Amino acid sequence: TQRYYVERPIFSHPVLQERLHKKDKISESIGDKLKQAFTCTPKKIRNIIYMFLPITKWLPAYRFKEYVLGDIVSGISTGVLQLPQGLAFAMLAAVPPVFGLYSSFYPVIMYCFFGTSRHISIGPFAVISLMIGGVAVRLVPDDIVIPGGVNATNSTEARDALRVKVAMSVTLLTGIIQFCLGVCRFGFVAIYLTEPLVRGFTTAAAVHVFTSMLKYLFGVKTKRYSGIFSVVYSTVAVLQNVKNLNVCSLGVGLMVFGLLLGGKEFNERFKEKLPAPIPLEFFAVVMGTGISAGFSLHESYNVDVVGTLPLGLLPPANPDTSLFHLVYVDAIAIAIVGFSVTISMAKTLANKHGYQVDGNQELIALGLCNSTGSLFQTFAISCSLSRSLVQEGTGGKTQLAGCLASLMILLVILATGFLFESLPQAVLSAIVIVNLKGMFMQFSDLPFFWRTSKIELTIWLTTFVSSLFLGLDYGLITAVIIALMTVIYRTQSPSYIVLGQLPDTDVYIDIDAYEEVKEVPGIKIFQINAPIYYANSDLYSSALKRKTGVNPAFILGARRKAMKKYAVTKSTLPEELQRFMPPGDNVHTIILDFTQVNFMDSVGVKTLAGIVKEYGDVGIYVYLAGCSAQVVSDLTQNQFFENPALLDLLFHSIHDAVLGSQVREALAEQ
Amino acid sequence: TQRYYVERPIFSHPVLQERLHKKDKISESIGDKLKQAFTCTPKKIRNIIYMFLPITKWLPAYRFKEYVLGDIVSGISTGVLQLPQGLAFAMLAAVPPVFGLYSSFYPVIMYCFFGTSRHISIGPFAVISLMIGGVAVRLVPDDIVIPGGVNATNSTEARDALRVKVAMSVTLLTGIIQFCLGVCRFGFVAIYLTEPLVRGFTTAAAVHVFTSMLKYLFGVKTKRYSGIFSVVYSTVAVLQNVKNLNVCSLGVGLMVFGLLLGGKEFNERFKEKLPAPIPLEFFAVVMGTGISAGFSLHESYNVDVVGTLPLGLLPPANPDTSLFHLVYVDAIAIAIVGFSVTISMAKTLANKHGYQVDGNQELIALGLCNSTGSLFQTFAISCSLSRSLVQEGTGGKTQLAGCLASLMILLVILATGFLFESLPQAVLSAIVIVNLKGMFMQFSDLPFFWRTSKIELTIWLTTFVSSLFLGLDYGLITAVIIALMTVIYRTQSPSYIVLGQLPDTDVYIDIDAYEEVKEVPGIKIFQINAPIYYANSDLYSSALKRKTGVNPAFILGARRKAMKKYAVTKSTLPEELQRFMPPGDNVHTIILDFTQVNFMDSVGVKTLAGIVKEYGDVGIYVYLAGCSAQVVSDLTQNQFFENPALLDLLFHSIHDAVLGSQVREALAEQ
Repeated sequence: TQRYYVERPIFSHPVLQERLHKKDKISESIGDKLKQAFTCTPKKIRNIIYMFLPITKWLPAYRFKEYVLGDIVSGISTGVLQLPQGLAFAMLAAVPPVFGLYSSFYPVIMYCFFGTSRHISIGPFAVISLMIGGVAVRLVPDDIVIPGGVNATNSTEARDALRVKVAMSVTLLTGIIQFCLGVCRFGFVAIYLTEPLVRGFTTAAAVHVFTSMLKYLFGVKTKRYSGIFSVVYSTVAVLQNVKNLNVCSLGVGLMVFGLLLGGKEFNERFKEKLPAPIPLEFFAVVMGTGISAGFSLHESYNVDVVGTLPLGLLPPANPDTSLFHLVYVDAIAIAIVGFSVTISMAKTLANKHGYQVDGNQELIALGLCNSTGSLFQTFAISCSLSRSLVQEGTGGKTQLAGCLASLMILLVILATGFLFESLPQAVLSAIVIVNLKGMFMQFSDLPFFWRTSKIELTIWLTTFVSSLFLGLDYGLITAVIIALMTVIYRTQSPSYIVLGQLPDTDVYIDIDAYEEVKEVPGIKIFQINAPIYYANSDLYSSALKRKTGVNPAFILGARRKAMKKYAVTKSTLPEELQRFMPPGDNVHTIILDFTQVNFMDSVGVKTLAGIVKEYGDVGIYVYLAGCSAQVVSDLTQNQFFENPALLDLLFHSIHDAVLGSQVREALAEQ
Repeated sequence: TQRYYVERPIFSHPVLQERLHKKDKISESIGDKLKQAFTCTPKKIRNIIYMFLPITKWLPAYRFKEYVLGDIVSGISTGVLQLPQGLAFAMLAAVPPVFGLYSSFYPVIMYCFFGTSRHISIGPFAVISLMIGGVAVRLVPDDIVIPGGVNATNSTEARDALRVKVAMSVTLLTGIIQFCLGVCRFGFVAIYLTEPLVRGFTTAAAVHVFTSMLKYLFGVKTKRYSGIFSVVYSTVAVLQNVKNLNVCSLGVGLMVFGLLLGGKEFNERFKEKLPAPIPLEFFAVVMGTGISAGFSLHESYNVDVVGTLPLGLLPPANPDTSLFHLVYVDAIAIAIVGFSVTISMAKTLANKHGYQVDGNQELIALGLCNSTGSLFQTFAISCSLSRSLVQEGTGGKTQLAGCLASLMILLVILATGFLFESLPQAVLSAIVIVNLKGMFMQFSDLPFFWRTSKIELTIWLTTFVSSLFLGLDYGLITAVIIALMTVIYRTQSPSYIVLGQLPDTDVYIDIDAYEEVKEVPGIKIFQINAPIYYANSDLYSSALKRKTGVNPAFILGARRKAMKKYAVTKSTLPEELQRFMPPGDNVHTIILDFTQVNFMDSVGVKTLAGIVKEYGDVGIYVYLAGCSAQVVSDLTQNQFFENPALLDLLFHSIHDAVLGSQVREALAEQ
């Protein structure tokens, strides 16, 4: 009445096809399509190095009057937020702290300068140290006693040294293989991640690390389990030794943790420009050590010591590798887990603002930095989330924060060792607990997922359980596999609607949706909100017949019953208008859309041909409207268009198909 | 001019929404939605047993005058086509022939009577015996010598007995677990198969079995390899021992195989009602044994013997099972491979004619029959393709053919043992070779696949290589995994077209397709032939901007350049009509369809919201036409419709979106 005036003559598909003429646009030199490129232009090398290292060009774009102060306080904050954290990681992997310091210093350096993300923090995940601890336990148990001359229970040195050697070697190989699979531009490829996966993974990891660090909170090193229910056995040991252990140390650790929680409460009471997350952990540790020295704790009550730092010189080196023909199992397991860490970190540093970075070269730089750091006495470093938020909030121009963190790393490691020699383990315990309660608290998201959907919550809980109760690597691989297969499941269970012609209109919408809709008699309309593949063809045909009610098999069954009762594209009706037919319907033509369908396969083509030919054999038309050019080619390239009329029975528009069908029906009236 | 008269006032989405009213159709008793069912109707139990065993009802539907003769000659043929085949399988698994006979008799019986496929043959695949041989080698090598009292190299008895015990136990457990995973109605589930997978699998299996049976053609049992390149090592041994071996036996075997091939040629010269595939293998073996007895072959030249059958009584039994806490590896491997065999056989006996059978109960019956046969001294039986074609060609009423095959199995096993005692191995060699050359010959399909597509041929060759050169179970699992992930790849790389308004029409087709097409200025049209998921969002946005040319990031870049040069749903243009703007385009609105899109995800919703909001911030309209009800709900159920105008900016029709956009543009003219 207002618009939508079409009034167009019938143009199904092939009238359009004949209406227009083809293009060619054929490019030459199919082989040397790019050999003509690859010039010696200085701009070419210029962009090559900038996409490799544009530190040459972040120089002038840095003002000072505010950027300097912002980046420096950011560096102070990130250093204080990595040092106890990095040391806790080195302890969770059961490594002498010197290697934690090497890691926190040098790999951070060459990767921060070899890093394209503008705001990006640096700091390993504890899950790293988890890999080390678990695989070391699986390979080096805690009862390894090869006589060396100690003549007592003094194997804590050689065993730790060999474990650390294995760890550095495998971190080397993992950085290397990371490079190896990143060079193929797979930064463009590795995207196969979802937020429920990462969320459930992180939560399960949090529970695991909580359970683990409980032990170092206690002080009684019972045993370190690995594998199926490893955390469960750890808890069992905790419960068995919950009694008659170092109890005063436990009590003081928990009370000081509660006190720092209360301080955090007071800080969170008002958080503004002036309120900042102070390094109160320094106050806690210094007060604890002052009381211990004033009240004889380690020397009398034998309270815990984390590390030991003398005053001297520690030159670096470069050790060798291990027997890969046997350590390949751990090599590959840690390779894929390192991949997972890298891609997770990339995704969480991914597009957040207008600034854009790359993925493949990010990977390359990260893997090379891992390998080199391992050459220089280091495990695999990472980034984090809290430090990242800190740096982005204050200043992330290139890497000033990480530079500052590294320089304070050097400050502590180089000269100051006697004050920074001892440490209670409960210190790092409470530190990581406070660092992680934020991601811990994800209870109010549960009904949010529930009301959100079912498949997504399924994936989230599945990755959670398979990463927590199940092991580590097999668990995460199975989580990924399920994440993949649920896509197929979603494509396998679509939602069907039987369209009905809109009242006094031309649009076709589902009949049983709003109840104020008509439908054209003699015609059945089907729709799919799903593409077609091999795994979804036959259940398709079945469900289609069922929800359409019509069944050509059952049509023939009714025909058989009628025949007992009185006892080439299309076909006709053998019935001579008697009472034997069930007067249920009068349908003459069949309607199906594909405007939603993506593609088919050989199975899809075959089943389509079978169903359409048998329906024509029934004597009922089938009009498969909704093809334009692409699916048209997809079908035609299949070996089934023998140029039938079917080759013409293509409808670019459902409405056009409707109109043509009813027009030819009126034509049949003679 | 003829039809397609619409002339309808503007109805985007929500005018339609308000136009109609909802339905309820709420069913009661969400818990006991079926407890009201489950009656004691005799018809209910009647259909239950018929869907379990309708042999009660194939009785009257069987005439005799022609059906009897057809089914009897079919049974004769299937028995002669299983007996040498079944015995060859028992030998390939390295089993005493008695168990091959038990298998060919009794499991065939209870499964043929417990089988819903009307025309269905019975006969194990050789791949079965391949599983047995390979896993036995991996577990029981050929050098197992535990002293029992033989005081010589006479371990061929105890070792074979233990291997056969392991084989029967694992066939038992596999039938059991088959039952276990079939009871969950997973016959409705296991469809995840494609013809390229099965084709490449079958071809690789054919090559493997060819290489294997070459050894028994030679006679010199060098060694039986297992695993990576196991066939390769087998070939290496063949080449090393190609010399100075039993050469006269080899020569006579090959010449008689050539002679039977020539007989097959003469038979294939004319094949009609009278020409039938005669059991000429009987002639070959009887002439060979007559010459051997007349010319002293086994007794002087030591020609090969396959079996040994005395004259006596062999009562059956029921042995026990194995230590699963250790044999679980083989248990599971053979469980999944048995699954694969079952589902392949079901698919090849699947819908071929109007008759319909079930899948889950088929599985259940098959697994139970496997378990019971193993309880009665038997491996896992199967069906085949040549015997199936024979039975369907002549007669398959229920199972008369398999019954006949079993009764001749009993005939030979029970009384006739002295004549049917010895056998040359080359007999079964040539038998299986002739049985299998048909599927061997698949060379002319190669360019057929090539011209067909690339992904499908990729899958076919991949399953071929991973099943032939690679091992068996890991190879097939990886083949399935790739088959799955290539679906994601196809969904990841769709084909984009920039639609252009049809000349003097209302339809919108790609601009650079036919070159006789116009396009509306000030408007950009995008289309996707793909649904939306997490793994395909950002590469989407990138490719869309690129192939549209437009880039809001680069739009802002041009804005920055212009600003240097002169140095809330939608937005406006800050430009004051100066020369700084690049006069490349004049686009004001953005067009995208979703009539093809299936679904999105949280990632998809988020990226859509981001892109549309930033485009509005640019000052350029975006109209995402093509939503009806379903995707409408999919979006609305997401937590992003804060009831913006966007909640109304939904277009059920692309043409309607076009018309509304141009109308409001003319409205802007004031």
